Amino acid sequence: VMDVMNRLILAMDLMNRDDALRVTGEVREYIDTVKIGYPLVLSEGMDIIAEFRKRFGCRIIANFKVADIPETNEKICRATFKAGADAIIVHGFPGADSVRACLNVAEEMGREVFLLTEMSHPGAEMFIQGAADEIARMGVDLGVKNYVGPSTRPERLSRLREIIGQDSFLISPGVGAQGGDPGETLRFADAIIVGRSIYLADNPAAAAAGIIESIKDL
Amino acid sequence: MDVMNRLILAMDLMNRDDALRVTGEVREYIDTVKIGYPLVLSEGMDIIAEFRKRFGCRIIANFKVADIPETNEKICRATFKAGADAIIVHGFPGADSVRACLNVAEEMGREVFLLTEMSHPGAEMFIQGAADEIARMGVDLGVKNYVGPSTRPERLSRLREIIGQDSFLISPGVGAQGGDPGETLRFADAIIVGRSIYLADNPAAAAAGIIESIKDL
Ligand SMILES: O=c1ccn([C@@H]2O[C@H](COP(=O)(O)O)[C@@H](O)[C@H]2O)c(=O)[nH]1
Ligand SMILES: O=c1ccn([C@@H]2O[C@H](COP(=O)(O)O)[C@@H](O)[C@H]2O)c(=O)[nH]1
Repeated sequence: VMDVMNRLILAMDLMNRDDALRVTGEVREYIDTVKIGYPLVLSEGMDIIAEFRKRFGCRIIANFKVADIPETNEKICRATFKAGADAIIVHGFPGADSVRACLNVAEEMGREVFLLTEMSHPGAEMFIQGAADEIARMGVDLGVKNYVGPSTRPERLSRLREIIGQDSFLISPGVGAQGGDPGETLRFADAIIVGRSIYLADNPAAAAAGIIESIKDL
Repeated sequence: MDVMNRLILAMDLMNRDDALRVTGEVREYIDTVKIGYPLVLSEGMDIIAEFRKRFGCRIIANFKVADIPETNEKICRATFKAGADAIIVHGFPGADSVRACLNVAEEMGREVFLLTEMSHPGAEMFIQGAADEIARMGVDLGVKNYVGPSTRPERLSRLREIIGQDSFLISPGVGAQGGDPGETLRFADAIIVGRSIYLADNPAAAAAGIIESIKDL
């Protein structure tokens, strides 16, 4: 599995290239894995992935929450890996064929797929939560090795970890701003995803350092 | 929304030159183009303004928005800043995520299209069972634009029943995925067509052919 430094992944959702680059550079000594999503990509272009690789020695996870039909999912994954992303996040709710499409491209291109099971926000309780355990089981059956689960719901994250097993890799967003606790989340997740708590801080480096200090024993 | 010929072109080619050439070849038949991630991630968001400059067509961004509220807001802002007139949003993530998109759309003078049931086989696993409820959620939220499957006319009809005849409904899955143009228009206001047109030997002839088959509609 990817070796995430300090078990901490930066969710870089600033939409300004200059700010995104500045903040990421400031926390570079604490984090070697960065998650770039559509807020930044739709604002600055896919080349931003290239720029991050050039400026920082960081792995890139594209949080594109892929959720289209198989044919379109394949195109999205191909374009994303072509740009330099090490991995891509894919939604499981659209079904097995949509996920399989992403897995096929990842296999062909030598990259990885992370399957998003349950989401961390309140609305996730309406439809996703009830399908989450099955979505996770589906991922296991499809051979998915990397997963994304909610920090905001410890009990749900715990169940997801059981379903996927100890060998699977699990990362979890919702830490900080959304209410999730770093240490508690790491009881089940291999790494925590943190965005606003770090990038909106007056001193992002200090914020990252503080989070790492709180989980030093882990 | 007045869609010419009730036909929306799904421009999923991933080359700027080809995307522009093919769209130009069928411009006389359409005035509404749906641009998705295949083209945007390959050529950049500047392609939206380019389409408006060359064709003056309306642009629907098929971005299947499906993140948390905070991120959905940012995605909608970046999308509308690029010149998109409307954006497609997934309903499965819940009401708060949809509301976030509705807020930005209202602020920038745009429209949100709520995707309730998808057109591919995998949609039967989790989405289909929640589709009717997702549609009712849209109604409760004041959504007036929806997306339903051409591949399942009975499901598309049910969606129309739930949202009423005043709501606007567009439908993908026509052609390549097996959906029929005319049957789909019994329930949807407009059909979305991608590959049947952009992968055709003669895109213009393909578009003309589809329109001929629905001339009476
Ligand atoms: O269930 C999910 C899946 C993805 N994210 C993403 O993870 C990051 C969380 O950032 P923050 O709340 O720490 O600022 C964002 O990029 C967000 O879009 C969630 O928050 N929850
Ligand atoms: O349930 C859905 C929602 C969206 N699309 C999109 O609509 C277009 C259909 O294109 P095609 O099958 O006519 O080529 C594509 O852009 C695809 O991603 C579907 O096909 N089904």
